Amino acid sequence: GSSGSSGGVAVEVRGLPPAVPDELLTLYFENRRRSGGGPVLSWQRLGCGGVLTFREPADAERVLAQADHELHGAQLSLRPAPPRAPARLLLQGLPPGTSGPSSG
Repeated sequence: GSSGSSGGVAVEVRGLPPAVPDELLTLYFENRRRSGGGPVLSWQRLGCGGVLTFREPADAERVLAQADHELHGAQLSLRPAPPRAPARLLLQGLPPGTSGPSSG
């Protein structure tokens, strides 16, 4: 069960050289010809990689689909990032939700 705001679509990027600017990193992913995704919401460059966010979920997958990724002479290892969203609450319990077939 979900309710409220929650993280969007993020993909964990691994094996990315610094010699390559984020600009390209996105340009590539954004390129439907090179990859086949769409617009990127945001990008978070980390040490040897960084977590990337794909505007669309399917699009994000459209890229992951490819186990191969090249950007400025280099092998980028894309993977499905883990879950994570902002929320600091603790509501003990859950809402209802039942169902059943019908008869005549």
